[PDB]
Amino acid sequence: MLPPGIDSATFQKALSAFANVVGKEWVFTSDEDLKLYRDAYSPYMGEAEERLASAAVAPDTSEQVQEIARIANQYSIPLYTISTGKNLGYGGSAPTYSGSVVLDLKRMNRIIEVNEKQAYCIVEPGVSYFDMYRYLQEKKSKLWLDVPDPGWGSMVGNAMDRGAGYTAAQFRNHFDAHCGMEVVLANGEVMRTGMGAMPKSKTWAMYKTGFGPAIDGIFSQSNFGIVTKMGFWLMPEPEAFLKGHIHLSQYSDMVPLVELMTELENSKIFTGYPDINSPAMGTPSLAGLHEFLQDPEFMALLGRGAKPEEYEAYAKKKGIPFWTCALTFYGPEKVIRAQWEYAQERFKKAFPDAKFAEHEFYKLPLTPEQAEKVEYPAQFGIPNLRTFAIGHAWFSPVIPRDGAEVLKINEVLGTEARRLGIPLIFAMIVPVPSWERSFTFIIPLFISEDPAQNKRSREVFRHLIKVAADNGWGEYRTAPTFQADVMDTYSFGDHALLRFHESIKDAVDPKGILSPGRYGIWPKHLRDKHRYK
Amino acid sequence: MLPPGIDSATFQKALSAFANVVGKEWVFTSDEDLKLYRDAYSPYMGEAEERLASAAVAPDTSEQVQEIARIANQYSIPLYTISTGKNLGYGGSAPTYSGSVVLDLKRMNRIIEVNEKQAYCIVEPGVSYFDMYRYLQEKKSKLWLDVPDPGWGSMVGNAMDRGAGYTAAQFRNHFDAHCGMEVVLANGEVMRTGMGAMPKSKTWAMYKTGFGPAIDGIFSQSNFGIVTKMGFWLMPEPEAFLKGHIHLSQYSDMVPLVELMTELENSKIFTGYPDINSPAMGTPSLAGLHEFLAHGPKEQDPEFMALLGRGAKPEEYEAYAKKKGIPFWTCALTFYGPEKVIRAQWEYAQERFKKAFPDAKFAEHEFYKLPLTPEQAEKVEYPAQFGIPNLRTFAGHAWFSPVIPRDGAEVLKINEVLGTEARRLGIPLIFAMIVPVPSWERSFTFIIPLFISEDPAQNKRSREVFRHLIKVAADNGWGEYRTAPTFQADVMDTYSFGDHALLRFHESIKDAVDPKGILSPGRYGIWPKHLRDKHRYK
Ligand SMILES: Cc1cc2nc3c(=O)[nH]c(=O)nc-3n(C[C@H](O)[C@H](O)[C@H](O)COP(=O)(O)OP(=O)(O)OC[C@H]3O[C@@H](n4cnc5c(N)ncnc54)[C@H](O)[C@@H]3O)c2cc1C
Ligand SMILES: Cc1cc2nc3c(=O)[nH]c(=O)nc-3n(C[C@H](O)[C@H](O)[C@H](O)COP(=O)(O)OP(=O)(O)OC[C@H]3O[C@@H](n4cnc5c(N)ncnc54)[C@H](O)[C@@H]3O)c2cc1C
Repeated sequence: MLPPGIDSATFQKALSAFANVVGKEWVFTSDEDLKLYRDAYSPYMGEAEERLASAAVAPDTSEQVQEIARIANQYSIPLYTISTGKNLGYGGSAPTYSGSVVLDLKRMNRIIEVNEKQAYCIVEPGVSYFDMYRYLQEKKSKLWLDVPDPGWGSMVGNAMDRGAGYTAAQFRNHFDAHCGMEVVLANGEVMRTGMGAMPKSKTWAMYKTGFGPAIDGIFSQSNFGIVTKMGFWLMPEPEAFLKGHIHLSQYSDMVPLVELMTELENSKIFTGYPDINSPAMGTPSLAGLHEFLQDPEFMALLGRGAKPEEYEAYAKKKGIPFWTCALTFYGPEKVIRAQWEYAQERFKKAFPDAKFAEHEFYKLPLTPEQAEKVEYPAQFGIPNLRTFAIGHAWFSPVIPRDGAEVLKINEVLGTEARRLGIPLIFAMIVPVPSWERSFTFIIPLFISEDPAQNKRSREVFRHLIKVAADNGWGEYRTAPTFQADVMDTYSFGDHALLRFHESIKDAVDPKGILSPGRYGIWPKHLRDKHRYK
Repeated sequence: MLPPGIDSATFQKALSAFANVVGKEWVFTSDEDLKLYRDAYSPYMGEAEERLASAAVAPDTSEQVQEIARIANQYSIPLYTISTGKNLGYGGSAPTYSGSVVLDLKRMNRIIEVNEKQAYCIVEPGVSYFDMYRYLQEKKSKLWLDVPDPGWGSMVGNAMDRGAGYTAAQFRNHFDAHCGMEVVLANGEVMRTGMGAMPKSKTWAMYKTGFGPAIDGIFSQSNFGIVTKMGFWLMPEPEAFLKGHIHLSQYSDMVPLVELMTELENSKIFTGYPDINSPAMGTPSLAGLHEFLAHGPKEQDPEFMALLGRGAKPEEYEAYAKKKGIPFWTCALTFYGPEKVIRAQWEYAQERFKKAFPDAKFAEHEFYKLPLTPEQAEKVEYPAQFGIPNLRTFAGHAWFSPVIPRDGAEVLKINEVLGTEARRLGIPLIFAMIVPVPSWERSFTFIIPLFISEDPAQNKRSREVFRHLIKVAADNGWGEYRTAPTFQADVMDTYSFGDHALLRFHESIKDAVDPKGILSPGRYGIWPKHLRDKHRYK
């Protein structure tokens, strides 16, 4: 394959110049080698519009990255930067623009700094969560990671997509926990953000913004730069871990549950991941047994797509809670037991029929073997593959911390989803509180062996996106298939936001070589052809 | 006055067009009117380089701001946007480029939204901390502000300068607590950031980044747009407040104090402002400020005054301090939460400090069940710790506030290095030591005050000296995070990695978002293309 508008002779010269920088054994051109850069969960799998690489280049150093950018810029070669390329559900290892050369940074896997007393690290993009966890545990570090689940991927690459994990509130937002970056620009120049812009700065990983415009955010969900280094704020290993279960009896309890849980979260009574499920509706939380392990009354309810309210009588008869809220607490035993006691007192005052249980308690540190037995190792910053040890994408619109909105998005998107026949499984989609102050409402897409089905799945998802936007519910992260679809919903001021990103794109990357099309941002030379329809 | 390179007729056409938008009574041109737009604390006070304004326009609405921008862009009129203009120590109400038309947003004082249950607001730039606190207190709100001290100024204006306050760690960084913005660009278009870019978005003040590049940061310490609206995350009023004192006997205790305090902070044992001071050296503290305010001055020990008089070094106060039995260091930890929670947190902090410092002493300094009555609020040690904007410390200046790591060895190295360059020059350093200020988690600010004089010659000396201190700090990897227009180009010059890649990057964005270069020319050392060579730093 060739990059569109790039003749074969120009491409071959570009590739020879890359090989001269990184070595011929680190420039990949074969159909066999490039199959490994296909999106394993492509919603366009096997179709004309499938996103494919023209080639891949795997540099060893930031200096080589600079030289590859220089060469790409000169020859106008489109470059798609990945860190470890494990972005399954959101585009995998494939480019946003078919024909782009993948710049694969997986060899730049150096741990630049770990500071135990100040609880930070600085990492290259190739440092995986597994690499960093092994490094910290072998050093008997008292620092935790915040890891996705499962724990494949890169601290950098995950942060560049604004990914998430499951430890304390201040670390669950990976990009928000970063401090300082190094960026290579389209012209090959290298730039440090924040305090790192001062040579010999002592504070690159300690003070986020630096001096003047705070620019780090423009590189995330973006195509304005190649990130070569990133600092992260790390969570000290707490003294102890307490998970408490709150059980509520009524469907209608959701509205005051959301209000009270959000107040306690905002009051920092707990900093762990709040997990809400419905035992009555059989929805799962982080209980691992679910996949690992059938009342006729329940099965009939589930068969006829019963609404949530229809489970309340059944739940009440079986003595099953309608809602469980699991609160996680990190800190000294006496402290987290007092936080949990306060949480119970507030819930008992609001819900006189509320029941409570201590679900987990650990004094830290754990042994490797005790760690293997915790309900959800990601809550301890342990990257792991257990969750699915006994293809897809998702629409994950963000809603407020409001129970009325939890009900409205179910009522609104559940029906449009039923009309157009996406198989929603439970009575209800229960809101996910990944980050403080909002929820995500998670709808899976399943890849079919039939491209005609995949086409209808893409048309249905694009409808669900427009319906959600009409009710003020917007997506926060998506696969290339839907990136321009979602950016079109952010249309305030006649698409002011996209027109703004296009201005910065043209300033920082005038030749438009960096990850064309990423988050709906096309460089000026491709913008006419790739205007959203 | 005319804006430089603009003729009387063009200026008159622009002024007339502004008055057609905001009305004739809200366009100001007289010397007398414009005197209020001078920097009350100008380090150039009365001198030729003093930052002056050529006119001021005070619009009522964001739609009037759009039309003002359109007109200024049409006539290449340089515009300097202020919210309430209370930026004393950092430029006051004055532009970064003399002859700029001040765009004064003080009339845009609407509280767009307050949500008690989700603990947020959306405000216009004219909403002062005093206005907002009054609004919340009359409503008997269970939400707190994070306020500077003194509490004059604008939630938006202070946030746009990346200012700081004194409540819980997650609100003390005012820009970091913001969620969503509305910006008018140089061409007069309006844009909403984050989730507000979706018309009818329900999440503008709930989910910070929105979708695609997270751009809000580029408008802070910048000249890329005019901020017309901002969301803030607000702190729920906690159940209770507890402040504990840790007393340590030795100078050398600083290094492990910083280590242990930083670990407990990063472990969220406490979330309040940790206050470190030296009773022994008499360094300022929230506690010493309350005393000076309550009982006025106190008769100083002449043994203390002998040490202070001869500019004795910190180590020389240790024997004196152990004689009069006064601590060398006091660390005040502030806890917000349920009484049983904060008492347990303080108990845990005491156990940790007792194991690290077997000689440590402890006291509970302050405890309150919230809410406070108006009478208790009057009598707390430091009202800004309760989100109360106040004027107690009003009963001029600029600063060099370099940022250092949470490292005791750096705290000593910055004292030895700058507490001699300053001694070699004539800058008055009062105490034996500048004690680091933990404004935000994971760093310290090292505060050297510049005192503005009636003597212009002494203000020129002060400028030259501070420009030196900025270069010496830079050579030791200590960078300034905020400064007055006098020093903005000087500080931007220190961030020179990659042959000034950061400034050349900002200049590229400047030219894409403001090609005619009308927004706040020179702010944080960012000059538009047409002025860049003439104003190139030296
Ligand atoms: C079952 C399942 C569960 C998942 N759970 C989670 C979860 O808990 N949390 C979560 O966040 N994700 C989750 N994911 C999504 C995904 O697996 C992770 O986000 C993964 O960590 C991302 O891949 P990566 O770290 O290798 O990043 P990469 O794929 O290397 O990077 C992601 C994207 O960012 C850009 N990028 C990467 N590196 C750079 C760079 N150096 N400079 C500029 N741009 C760059 C590129 O466009 C790239 O495609 C899940 C997926 C599946 C299928
Ligand atoms: C004794 C003393 C103590 C102080 N203590 C503190 C303190 O504790 N914490 C603290 O943070 N500061 C402190 N300051 C500094 C200052 O008083 C405050 O930061 C003050 O709140 C800022 O002024 P303001 O809110 O009116 O902002 P403004 O002056 O309105 O805005 C600040 C700057 O931001 C830009 N700007 C403003 N509005 C906009 C807009 N809408 N769009 C684009 N750009 C805009 C302008 O360049 C403006 O000059 C102190 C000063 C003194 C003298």
